[PDB]
Amino acid sequence: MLKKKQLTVLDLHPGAGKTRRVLPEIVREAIKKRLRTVILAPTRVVAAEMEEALRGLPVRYMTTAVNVHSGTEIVDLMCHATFTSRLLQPIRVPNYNLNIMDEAHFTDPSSIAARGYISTRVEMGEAAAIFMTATPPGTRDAFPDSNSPIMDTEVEVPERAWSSGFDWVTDHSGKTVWFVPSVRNGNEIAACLTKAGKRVIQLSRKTFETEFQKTKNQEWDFVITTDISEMGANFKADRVIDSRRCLKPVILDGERVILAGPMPVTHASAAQRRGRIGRNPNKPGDEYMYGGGCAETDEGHAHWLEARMLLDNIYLQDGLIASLYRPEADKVAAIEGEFKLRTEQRKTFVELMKRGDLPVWLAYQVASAGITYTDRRWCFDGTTNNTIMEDSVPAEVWTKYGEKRVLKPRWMDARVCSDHAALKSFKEFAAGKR
Repeated sequence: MLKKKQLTVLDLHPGAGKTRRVLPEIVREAIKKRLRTVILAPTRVVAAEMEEALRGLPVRYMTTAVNVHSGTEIVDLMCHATFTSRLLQPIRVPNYNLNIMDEAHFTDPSSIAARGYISTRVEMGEAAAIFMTATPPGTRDAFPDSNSPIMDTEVEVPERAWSSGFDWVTDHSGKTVWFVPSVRNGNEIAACLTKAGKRVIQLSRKTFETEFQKTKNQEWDFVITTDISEMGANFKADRVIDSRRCLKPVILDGERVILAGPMPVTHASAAQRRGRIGRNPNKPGDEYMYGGGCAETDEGHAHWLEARMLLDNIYLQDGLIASLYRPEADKVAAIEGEFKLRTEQRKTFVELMKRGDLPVWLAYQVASAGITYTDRRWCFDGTTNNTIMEDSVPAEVWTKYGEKRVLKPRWMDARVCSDHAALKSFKEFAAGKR
């Protein structure tokens, strides 16, 4: 796997050993060959798990998620987004001879970016790489192998509060992980289960790194999660309920981002969701209930456009622009290099994404217009149909000038107000509070 000019797709089925068994073997061999190696974890939660599986091995953990260091480590471990972020900023990133990406199906924009950067360096003959995932880009197998057999059942899955007609959901006495299309949809199902006496934990991107510990430290009957739990999260569960639905961010007319759907999930996503159970070879008969079919709904998905925006602003070599990883490059229509920004605008672009916590597309619109990071006038001077509503009336903030104005961004991205926490953070941004 480790010879240069080589990208390997490690596609063992879920539970097959990739992180606890294969990754330490690869790391020990890379240390022997003095290969300067990066290990890319999708989340800080998986980083901490990797430290457990890599225990003792000389690895520099470039994350505050891991409580360990000598300084004489030639293997680095950092998060997907940390790797891409460091490539975008002045900070120098080593020319790694070996690039290991765990959970390499992760569809976050900075993970697609990182896959494109890494496969380009391999195609240039400069590095080797190993992508680890049960579900490579392109799978159409939503029912891969498991450590023990799974009962698969197609069945109507409620997506709103229900009274009767779904007794199988609440009659269950084990532990269920339930994948929902959105945080808001998860809230409504959570409330319904809680009112039926169930102990519910809710997981989403903004909360995952914090609430996941509750699945270890508390009693629970249901985990209600968005697709963030497709990327390494593991549970001592015996049932998965899969609405088989997701929201799809879509750029309309190059001018706005909407959250289309809910619509079918990909096969990869369905397999990753089912893959949370049937993992214990000593406990056959875990259940997978799925409430819809799969489709290739990553085509047109804004995350691949945003991935091009990131990769267009990472230096490779004179002029050159890294392609996306070939099997996912078709998921977006874009002119390579069309998003490259000059030195100062790239800086604003990065600060908008990092400190500003804005979606990539929105950060790009603001930065390529020449707006400096702290200048929030664009949040108020959009067209009337860009008004953001809070509780059925136009949302309002006090500007940094002390003036109460309606939230009306010049570029509208539905992800900044898709749930309450998202709207709260965007209101503080528009107020100049970060």
